[PDB]
Amino acid sequence: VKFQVGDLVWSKVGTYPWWPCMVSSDPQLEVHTKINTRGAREYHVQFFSNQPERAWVHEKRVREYKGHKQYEELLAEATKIRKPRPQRERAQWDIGIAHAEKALKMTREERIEQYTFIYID
Ligand SMILES: O=C(O)c1ccccc1/C=C/c1cccs1
Repeated sequence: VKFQVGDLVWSKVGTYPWWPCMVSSDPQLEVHTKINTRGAREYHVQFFSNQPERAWVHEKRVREYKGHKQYEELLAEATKIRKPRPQRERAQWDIGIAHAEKALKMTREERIEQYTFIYID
């Protein structure tokens, strides 16, 4: 268990680029971490994204969020060629990054209070 509730992380899911997140407890499972059906560790995260999104993410697809400029180092893990991404996706990623930068300046307690999602039945 490398991450705790309120920790800022980058998550790599589906076809999306490394995305700013906050580790949180799953509302149903009441844990922020678990071992999956394949025996691998996963963390529950909330994305700093337009549609309120949460996901169980494989530990290998999660990295500590040290700052927005860390993005180049994440790409370097795969390693002049650059991959494009839609402008609309970049715009939503920039808003999420802006939220993550504000969250990074807070204490873990402040961040949990400010950003944890409200779940409705
Ligand atoms: O909701 C928005 O306007 C928004 C739009 C694009 C990217 C990120 C966000 C915000 C995410 C937040 C998570 C927890 C508290 S705010």
